[PDB]
Amino acid sequence: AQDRETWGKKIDFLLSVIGFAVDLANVWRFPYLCYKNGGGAFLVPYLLFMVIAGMPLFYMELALGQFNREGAAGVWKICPILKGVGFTVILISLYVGFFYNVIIAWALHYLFSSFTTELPWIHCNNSWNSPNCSDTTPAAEYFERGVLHLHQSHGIDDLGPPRWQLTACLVLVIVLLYFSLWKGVKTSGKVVWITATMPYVVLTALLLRGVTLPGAIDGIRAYLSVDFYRLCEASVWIDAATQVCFSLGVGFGVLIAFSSYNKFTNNCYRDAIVTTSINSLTSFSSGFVVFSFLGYMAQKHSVPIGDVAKDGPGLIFIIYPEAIATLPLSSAWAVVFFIMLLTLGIDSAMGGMESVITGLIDEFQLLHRHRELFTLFIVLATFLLSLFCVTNGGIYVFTLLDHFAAGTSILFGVLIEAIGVAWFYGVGQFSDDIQQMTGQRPSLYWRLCWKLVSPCFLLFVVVVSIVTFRPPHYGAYIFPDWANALGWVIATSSMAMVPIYAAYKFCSLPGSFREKLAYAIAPEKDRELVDRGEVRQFTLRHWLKV
Ligand SMILES: CC(C)CCC[C@@H](C)[C@H]1CC[C@H]2[C@@H]3CC=C4C[C@@H](OC(=O)CCC(=O)O)CC[C@]4(C)[C@H]3CC[C@]12C
Ligand SMILES: CC(C)CCC[C@@H](C)[C@H]1CC[C@H]2[C@@H]3CC=C4C[C@@H](O)CC[C@]4(C)[C@H]3CC[C@]12C
Ligand SMILES: CC(C)CCC[C@@H](C)[C@H]1CC[C@H]2[C@@H]3CC=C4C[C@@H](O)CC[C@]4(C)[C@H]3CC[C@]12C
Ligand SMILES: CC(C)CCC[C@@H](C)[C@H]1CC[C@H]2[C@@H]3CC=C4C[C@@H](O)CC[C@]4(C)[C@H]3CC[C@]12C
Ligand SMILES: COC(=O)[C@H]1[C@@H](OC(=O)c2ccccc2)C[C@@H]2CC[C@H]1N2C
Ligand SMILES: [Cl-]
Ligand code: NA
Repeated sequence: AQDRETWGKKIDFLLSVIGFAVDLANVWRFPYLCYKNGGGAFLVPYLLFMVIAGMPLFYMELALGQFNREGAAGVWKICPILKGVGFTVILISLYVGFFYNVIIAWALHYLFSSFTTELPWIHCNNSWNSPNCSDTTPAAEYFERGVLHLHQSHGIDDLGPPRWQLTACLVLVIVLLYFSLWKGVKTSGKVVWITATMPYVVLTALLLRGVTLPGAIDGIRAYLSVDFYRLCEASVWIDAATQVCFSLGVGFGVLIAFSSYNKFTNNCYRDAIVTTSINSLTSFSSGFVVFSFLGYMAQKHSVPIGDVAKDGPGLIFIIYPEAIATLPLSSAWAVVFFIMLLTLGIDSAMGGMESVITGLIDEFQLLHRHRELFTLFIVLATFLLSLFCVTNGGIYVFTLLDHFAAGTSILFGVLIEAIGVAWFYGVGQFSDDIQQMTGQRPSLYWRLCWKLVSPCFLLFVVVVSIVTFRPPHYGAYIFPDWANALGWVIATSSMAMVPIYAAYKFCSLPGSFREKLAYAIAPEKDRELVDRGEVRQFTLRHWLKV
């Protein structure tokens, strides 16, 4: 049995986790959400849900991965019946790889288009521009008709052939991903030294550029404006809970995979605290750049900052490029901005594909000795299934996947994972494992958060996400009913692995229905006890313990 590889340095693991957590959305979505829900007031619920349910779940995932020394699927030897959860998260990661890499392809396309003295999104005396342009705006028109070519597609049912420019950019992104992941963590941990730190350098450059622009200080003030009376709204609290759930990186199996390569005696508690703090602070600080630029644009157009900020995939390819085109040395700033976008997306894509590859390789030993070939297969499958999003109507497929690929699926996966780790396995045994690893047993606060607060919070978020579901849309396009049905099928194909694997495991285990249950819910480490008839999970005391 080949010894499992470990991170060459700890800075490798920390930067991998930070690069995965810090992505395009986290840098450009969170501050906009904060502004839209009371600005600084939105930090009250967010932090709260970070203290009681976010940090505990991050810590749980890291500790579980580190102790069990396996990926998302192999980690579930603590409760075999729930092992499908692993596959669920893996599937989600795989699904997110079929559309997320197209964002990096768009960023690469804009980067190659930025090496010119005349940026192609400053005016609309171009072949791709409709007569209606009047400074839809030139930047939005360029994005939609010169890069995506949406005007040539009538909807998700009229995708058309893949675009060769976008296909070439996707090929470049895919090659980068493969050569970043083919050798394991020994190369990924060194690639994150560049892809996880360049975004901060470019963000500092853009922050120093923006604050000096006219009208940027007004945008910053609007960002930091505190409206506590907005906290009486349930929408603010629901948005905070949803943002905490979807901004941490839990539910994809990536934290488990990353921590599975950590030394057993590593301190996952400090790692969780540090990484969560860095991710949250990065998301908060990116708001200063976002809203300096938004306030500058608002002053230029003489409109409220709320009107400038659009919502959608092209929020980073329409508004910020438009602001950059108006700066001195606009070409250099555009190149820097799109390099930052590439480095923000590439590390997250690497983290997701690492989750997929680690989980599947750990599950099946046939792929253990061949990681290069399996990485090539996974990457080529991602590329081939990513070709639907680079078609003429590729924004519609991208929107469908972005809405349904990791929505309620992530929340359900994290909920079932928390239940399995805190109830089926027990917070007592999890705490004993953490004490064995780090030497310090989790305090009562962590145990209570894992056992009671986190499951209730995740169940509430799942329920509100299902109840307040709104079908996806792009611009004036209304997705057809069959498109919504296909999206729900995609969302449920991840989550159905839990019941499917539960049924398969229950039927596979030999014995009566009391032997099957005992061997399915009891940890594999307790096998001897289960043989004598000493199942902890069969005692009410186990379930009521904290
Ligand atoms: C969005 C902007 C304002 C950035 C601020 C966010 C982070 C800096 C916050 C979000 C969640 C917070 C954490 C939530 C929970 C805890 C556990 C807490 O520990 C305890 O409650 C005691 C238990 C024990 O010591 O065993 C120590 C602070 C810490 C790490 C918090 C540190 C600060 C964090 C990372
Ligand atoms: C395992 C699977 C479900 C994960 C997601 C893969 C993606 C890339 C797949 C799954 C279902 C696919 C869609 C199935 C139906 C159609 C209608 C057809 O007229 C054009 C292609 C289009 C719009 C496909 C686009 C790509 C698609 C969204
Ligand atoms: C011009 C400046 C801002 C660019 C540099 C910013 C980058 C390199 C900085 C910003 C935040 C930093 C991280 C913050 C704290 C830690 C925890 C420590 O235990 C290991 C290093 C690590 C993980 C840092 C690595 C470098 C880092 C990612
Ligand atoms: C539409 C595409 C992208 C979906 C890919 C799904 C993944 C999870 C599938 C595709 C091929 C599969 C492998 C095919 C061959 C074997 C050998 C056999 O002993 C079962 C396990 C194993 C190793 C499978 C594991 C799961 C696997 C890697
Ligand atoms: C698309 O989903 C994401 O963007 C997630 C994540 O991305 C992926 O999980 C992923 C998976 C496969 C391919 C590409 C990206 C990065 C950060 C952390 C959680 C969230 N994001 C804030
Ligand atoms: Cl966040
Ligand atoms: Na990232």
